[PDB]
Amino acid sequence: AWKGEVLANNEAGQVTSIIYNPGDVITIVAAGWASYGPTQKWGPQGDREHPDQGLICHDAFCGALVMKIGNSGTIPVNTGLFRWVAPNNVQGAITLIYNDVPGTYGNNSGSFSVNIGKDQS
Amino acid sequence: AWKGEVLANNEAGQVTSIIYNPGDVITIVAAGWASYGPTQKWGPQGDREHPDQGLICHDAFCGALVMKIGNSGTIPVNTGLFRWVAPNNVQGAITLIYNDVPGTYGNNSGSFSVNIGKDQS
Amino acid sequence: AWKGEVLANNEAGQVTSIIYNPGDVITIVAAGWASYGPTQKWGPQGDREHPDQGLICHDAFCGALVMKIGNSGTIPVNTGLFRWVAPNNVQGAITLIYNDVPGTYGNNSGSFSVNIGKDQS
Amino acid sequence: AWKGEVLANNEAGQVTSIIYNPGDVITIVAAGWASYGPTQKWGPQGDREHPDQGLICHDAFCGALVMKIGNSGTIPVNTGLFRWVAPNNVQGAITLIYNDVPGTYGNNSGSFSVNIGKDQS
Ligand SMILES: [Ca+2]
Ligand SMILES: [Ca+2]
Ligand SMILES: [Ca+2]
Ligand SMILES: [Ca+2]
Ligand SMILES: [Cl-]
Repeated sequence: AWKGEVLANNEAGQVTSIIYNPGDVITIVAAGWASYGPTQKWGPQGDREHPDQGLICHDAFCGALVMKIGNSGTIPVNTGLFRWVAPNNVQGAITLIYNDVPGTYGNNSGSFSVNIGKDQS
Repeated sequence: AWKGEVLANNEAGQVTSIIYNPGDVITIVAAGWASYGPTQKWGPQGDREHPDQGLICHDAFCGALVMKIGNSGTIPVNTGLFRWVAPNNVQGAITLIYNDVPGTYGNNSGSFSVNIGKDQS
Repeated sequence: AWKGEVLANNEAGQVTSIIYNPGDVITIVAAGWASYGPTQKWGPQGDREHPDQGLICHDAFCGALVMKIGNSGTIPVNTGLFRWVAPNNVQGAITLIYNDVPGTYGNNSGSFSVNIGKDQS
Repeated sequence: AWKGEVLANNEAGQVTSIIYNPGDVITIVAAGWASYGPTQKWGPQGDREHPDQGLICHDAFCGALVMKIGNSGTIPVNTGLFRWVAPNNVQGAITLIYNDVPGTYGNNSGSFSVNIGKDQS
C-alpha cells in the first residue's frame, strides 16, 4: 500500500509504489484542500463551476485528483475508487496528478492526502 | 458491501446494510455534490468557510458526510475512510448522514454516492 | 487473524479469538498429523476408509478437523475453507475440534496447526 | 482468483491463471485424495512415512502438492498457504504439481482441488 500527499503545484504528478498488474483490484481514498490559483480551496472533486480551459483530464473538474497507470491517458480519481479494476491492457505504476491546465501549475497550492491499497482478487 | 445514496435533505440519514462488529476493518468512499441551503454545492468534506451553528457533528464541516454506528454519536466520514477500525465500544448498523443543523434539513439538496465494504482482518 | 493448534485428544476443542458474525467471509488453512487411535497418522481430512461409529460430525471423516460457531452444530473444516460464508444463521466464537467418537479421545495423539482470518466482504 | 484440479499423474503440472507479481500476497487452500502408486490415498501433505527416492521437491513429502512460480525451484504448498509472500523475490505464473519421482508419474491416481486468491496488500 502507499500513503502520501499529492501537491497541487506538481505538474509531473506523484509516482507511487503501486504497480497496477492485470487482474488487480485497487482502492483509493483521497482527502484535503487545494487550489488551482484563487484564494478559495476545493476538495478532490475540484471546482464544479470552473470552465475547462485545456485541462489534462477533460472528464474531471479543474482541481480534481486524477491518475495515470503506466503510460495511459488520465483517469479521474476524485474522492477515490472503490474496489476498482482497470480497462483491458492498462498496467504499470500509478501516478497521481492534480487536474489543471498545462503550464499553469506554478500558482497552485495545497495538497491531497491519498491512500492506495490492493484489495483481494 | 453496500452501495447507495445519502440525500442531503434526509435528517434521519440512510441506514445501510453494514453492521459494524468489534474488530471489523472498513473502507468507505463517498462522492457527489450537495448543499445545506445555498445555490452553491459542496463535496463530502462540506464547506470549510461555514461557521458551526449547532451541527450534528462538530468535528466535520457543514455539508460533510458523517455517520453513526448503532447508537454512537456522530463520526466524520468526509470523502471516506481507508482500512479503518472504530473506537472500542462502538457497534451496530452504520447510518450515513449529511452534516447540518437539526431542523434545517428541509432546504437541502443533492446527495452523496457511497460505497462501504469490510476489509481483511 | 488467529493462529494456533488443536489437540486430537481434547474433546472440548480449542476456542479461538475469531468471532464469526453474519455476512463475514472467512478463510481457514489447516495442517499437521493426528490419530484417533491407530499407529498411523492422518491429515486434517481424516481417514477416508474409517466407518462413522458416532462421530461428533457426521459430514466429515473420523480424524478430520471440524468447528463450531457459537452454539452451532459441528461444521466440517478439513484442510480449510476458502472465502467461505456460513450457510446457516450462525454466530459466535469459532471453536476447533478433532472429529472422533465422544468418550474415545483417550487414545488420540497429535494435533492440527490452524490459521483463520476474515476476508473482504 | 483461480479454482481448479491438479491430477496426480500430470508430470508437467497444472498451469493456473495466477501470475504472482512482486509484492503480491496469496492464499491457497487445497483438498482431495491422491496416490503416487499404492492403493492407499493421501491428502495434499502427502505420505509422511514414505522415503524420498528422488522427489521433485525434497522439502515436501511424497504425494504432496507443490508449485513453481515462474522459473523458481519447487516450493511446497501442502494443504495451502495463508497470506503468503513469496521468498527471494520470485515472480511469474503459478504451476501446481504433484510431488513424485521423475518418470514415475504413470501409476498415479486422484487429484487435488485447489483455490488460489490474492489478498490485500
Ligand atoms: Ca493554476
Ligand atoms: Ca439546511
Ligand atoms: Ca480415539
Ligand atoms: Ca508414482
Ligand atoms: Cl486443544
